[PDB]
Amino acid sequence: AERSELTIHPKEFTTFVRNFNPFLGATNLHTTTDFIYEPLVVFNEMHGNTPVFRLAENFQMSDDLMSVTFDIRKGVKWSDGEAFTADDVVYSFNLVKEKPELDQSGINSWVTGVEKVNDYQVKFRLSEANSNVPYEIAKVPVVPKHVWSKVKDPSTFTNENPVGSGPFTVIDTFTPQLYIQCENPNYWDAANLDVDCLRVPQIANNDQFLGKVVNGEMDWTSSFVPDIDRTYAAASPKHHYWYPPAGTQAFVVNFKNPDAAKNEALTNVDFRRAFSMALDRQTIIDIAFYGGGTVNDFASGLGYAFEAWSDEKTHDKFKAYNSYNAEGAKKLLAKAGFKDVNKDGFVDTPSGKSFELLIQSPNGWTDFNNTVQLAVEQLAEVGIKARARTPDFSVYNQAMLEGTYDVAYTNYFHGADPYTYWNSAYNSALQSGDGMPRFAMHFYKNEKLDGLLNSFYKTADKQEQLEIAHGIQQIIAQDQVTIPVLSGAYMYQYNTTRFTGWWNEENPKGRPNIWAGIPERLLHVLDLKPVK
Ligand SMILES: CC(=O)N[C@@H]1[C@@H](O)[C@H](O[C@@H]2O[C@H](CO)[C@@H](O)[C@H](O)[C@H]2NC(C)=O)[C@@H](CO)O[C@H]1O
Ligand code: NI
Repeated sequence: AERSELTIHPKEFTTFVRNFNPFLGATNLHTTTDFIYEPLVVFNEMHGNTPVFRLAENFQMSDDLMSVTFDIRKGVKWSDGEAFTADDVVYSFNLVKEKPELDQSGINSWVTGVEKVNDYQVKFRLSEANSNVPYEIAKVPVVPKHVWSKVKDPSTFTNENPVGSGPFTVIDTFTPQLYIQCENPNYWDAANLDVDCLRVPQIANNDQFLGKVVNGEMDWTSSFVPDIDRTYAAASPKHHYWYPPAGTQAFVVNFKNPDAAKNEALTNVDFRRAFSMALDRQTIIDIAFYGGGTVNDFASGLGYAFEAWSDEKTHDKFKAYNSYNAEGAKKLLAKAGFKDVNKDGFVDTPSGKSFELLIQSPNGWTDFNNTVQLAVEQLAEVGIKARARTPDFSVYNQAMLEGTYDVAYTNYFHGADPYTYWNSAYNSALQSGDGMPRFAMHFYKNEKLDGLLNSFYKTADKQEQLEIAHGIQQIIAQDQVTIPVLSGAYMYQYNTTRFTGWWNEENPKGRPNIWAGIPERLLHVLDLKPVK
């Protein structure tokens, strides 16, 4: 026919609401970052953070590592025809500093100010030395000053008719069950783009998705698929996948729970170690993930992808509390004083109050929902009372930000080194702020761990970063802050019916996933060519 439509699935929803504000990650559509608002630079995390220069053509840190200058590409246009300039970068950083609810990554902890040098150069000043700061700066969306500076309230603006810098800005069709986002008519990198539109169908959960993917309806996806070789891969020789190793998954407990009895259990080190010993991590991997994961027996969560970074003395000291041992969990509850005093057959708190733990995972994430149900059975076998909850993602996330939940099962982002995990999962600076994600929302606050995390990139010296890692690894392991379970996979399925050029095990160019927060998806769509 006359245009290519590439069918993708970045996020499950029951109905689409029209919201393309790139600062509102808890309520927007997940083709806004990258595809509407292109970054300054994309770093290829699977390949050493090798840079790909996009809206900026270069950057340079100062000698003292307290500032950085970015060079803006000349001849780039916004989708309405206006020039992209340093003014747009200065405006967007000043907006996130002034309305801190729009900071989704912690940038206001690192950047104190932003100066225009001229129309094509911007200078950033820092609170503290950070050789990794260009990677942090590239997370922040840059929007057009000429539109956003006239909006009454950017933190409530739904941006229904977006003006963007990236490959797909035109809202061709919008309905609550399907939308189609087509090529920016002034795209600066039009010569490299061979896809006309993204086609985004509404899919609520993994059972609805399995029906569509088995029937060949999808092109680019990253959902959990049960029994994948016998269901999806067996339906057609056009159906393919590639699952490179991803990050940690853990049970996270709330140290500020407002119920006195639950707070007494969750904040007790012995209780978190007994919870951890009750679990059988390899059975969770075999049943809930059909084998698609690796045990994580690091109290610190570090994981076997980063075994070369481990202090093995620390790993070996706490490994027994992160291995299956049901008898040991019963003995530890008894020594610590979690005794059944009300005769209901479950342990009560040291003060003698009865409690039950409510363990949440998101609606429709069936691999995580099954993991929690297996853990609730394992926990009952040592006398710990728990039950599963499966809230909608927006309610799951809000309950973490507000400190209203008991325990949550979650994964984390995965980087080129351990900092992406440790900093997002533990820095107390990421516990306050209405735009922050859920990952640090346990409310365990330790200023000495924060000092070590903040020191990791004060130089670029990797031998010193390995010693700083050993300190971080020891503090988290000795306090058993969360209960790590396994290291997961970057789930990804591609179809060769309508497009070619896909990344895969023989073409392993970068993280291949379609989710928001994987900025390499802009690089991967620039490699795709229609066959129909
Ligand atoms: C670190 C992180 O938050 N990753 C999120 C992805 O896990 C999530 O994808 C969903 O993962 C569930 C757990 O493995 C799968 O059951 C589910 O099929 C999958 N959903 C899709 C649409 O791929 C994505 C999307 O919710 O958000 C990432 O941020
Ligand atoms: Ni450890």
